[PDB]
Amino acid sequence: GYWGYQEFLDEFPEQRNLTNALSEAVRAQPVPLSKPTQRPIKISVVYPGQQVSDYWVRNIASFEKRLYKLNINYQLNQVFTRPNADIKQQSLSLMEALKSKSDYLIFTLDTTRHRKFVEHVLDSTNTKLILQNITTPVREWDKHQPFLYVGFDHAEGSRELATEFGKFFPKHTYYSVLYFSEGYISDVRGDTFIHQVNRDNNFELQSAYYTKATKQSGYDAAKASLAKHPDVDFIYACSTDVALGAVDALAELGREDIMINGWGGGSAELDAIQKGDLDITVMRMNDDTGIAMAEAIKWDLEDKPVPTVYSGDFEIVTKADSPERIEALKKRAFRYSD
Ligand SMILES: C[C@]12OC[C@H](O)[C@@]1(O)O[B-](O)(O)O2
Ligand SMILES: [Ca+2]
Repeated sequence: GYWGYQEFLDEFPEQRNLTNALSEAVRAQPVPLSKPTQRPIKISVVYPGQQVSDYWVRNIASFEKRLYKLNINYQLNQVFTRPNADIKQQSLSLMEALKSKSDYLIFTLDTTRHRKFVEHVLDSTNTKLILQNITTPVREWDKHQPFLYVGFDHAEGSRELATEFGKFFPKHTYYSVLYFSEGYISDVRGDTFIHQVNRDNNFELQSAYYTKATKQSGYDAAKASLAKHPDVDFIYACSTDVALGAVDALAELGREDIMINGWGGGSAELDAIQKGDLDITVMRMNDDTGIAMAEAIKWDLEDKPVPTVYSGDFEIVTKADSPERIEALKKRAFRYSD
């Protein structure tokens, strides 16, 4: 149903050129809008940003700062909901975004819920769509893909974590998984990890629980999983809030021996890493996606071609890392968001 990130870029060489060009623009110093818009642009954001994870909040912060440094006049309406919830608000806010004739509508997709909405925008409106936290183009939309898919590739991050656990434990190691809520994130972060680990190290999956994408749910799921399968050496978590909940569970059960990962490397995760509560995590160079979105909008306003997809990079972080390594990474990742 989805194109792999590299698979997409290899299939369409011109897309790889565009993506590489955006990547270079993101790292290079700000080159302000060459053509001033006579109307400030209207931007609407609908993000499942109400979480312990600071990804969404930092994304808007870095995004707005880059828009500022690029001299782009804009009006931004923001709506933050909780993941796996607030279905009504999400629906009402998305419709309101189109009603207000926004120039750019930014949101995410984890379920099939808003696909028809996307199709409507693409076929009958002038509103451009930016889909955050997804870097795998939807095949059914090959004839007309959204303006931009942006994020930190889930498959890559999960492969990096899988490689690490593969080196930390011997063949046939017992483990359990804590998924996100049912959907895309669980599929691309969870099943990717399970597949590689089982295929390359013959690890033995003991259980895999779907969650409600919250810390409380991660805690509840970890306890349930360990009650039925205490003989595991590690637990792979598919998201920040869930992993932090699992941490609390391990502490309560006195099972600090069990390794647990974070997924994303935001401030709460890094604090847990330095505390030793989280053993490892794949840290994304966070602000790069917010910056990429501002650059993409800039190119659009300059009538330049914009890549269909853009994925930022990751850095593996462990509790054994020195404070200098952590500080150096924060300097890179939160250069704009602070
Ligand atoms: C961005 C994000 O994807 C799922 C969820 O929304 C999240 O915030 O949790 B995460 O930090 O693990 O990454
Ligand atoms: Ca269509």
